[PDB]
Amino acid sequence: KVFGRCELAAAMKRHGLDNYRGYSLGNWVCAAKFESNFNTQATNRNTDGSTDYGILQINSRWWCNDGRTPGSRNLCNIPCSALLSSDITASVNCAKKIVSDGNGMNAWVAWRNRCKGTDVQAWIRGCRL
Ligand SMILES: [Cl-]
Ligand SMILES: [Cl-]
Ligand SMILES: [Cl-]
Ligand SMILES: [Cl-]
Ligand SMILES: [Cl-]
Ligand SMILES: [Cl-]
Ligand SMILES: [Cl-]
Ligand SMILES: [Cl-]
Ligand code: NA
Repeated sequence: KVFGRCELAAAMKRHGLDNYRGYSLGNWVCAAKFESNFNTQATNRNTDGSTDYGILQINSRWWCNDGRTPGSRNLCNIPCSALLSSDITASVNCAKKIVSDGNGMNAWVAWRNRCKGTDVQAWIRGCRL
């Protein structure tokens, strides 16, 4: 499913991301826009053989099992295909573990390069929340 900007903001708020570990809702919507263009079915293969999955591009090296990333972990305890669903529950639950791991939202390269330090409130302007 490809979300609209306010539709995804509302779904993230409902699942408890707004100010989760000090990151306001606009940070999460900005990261989803640049990682996947709001498409739950996005995949991308990395040079090391791992793959990134879903609206927040979560990586199979550490976080989920895809049966093809030898010697990797599965810290979220889920098959990576669960991250491609139109229901964002599995993606959101796994992102809360990643953001808690010590490096905050710097775990997402597009957030560090395109959202960090910008006016992120803009991503939720006009939405009914
Ligand atoms: Cl947009
Ligand atoms: Cl915000
Ligand atoms: Cl594997
Ligand atoms: Cl393959
Ligand atoms: Cl594991
Ligand atoms: Cl599996
Ligand atoms: Cl949802
Ligand atoms: Cl932090
Ligand atoms: Na894995």
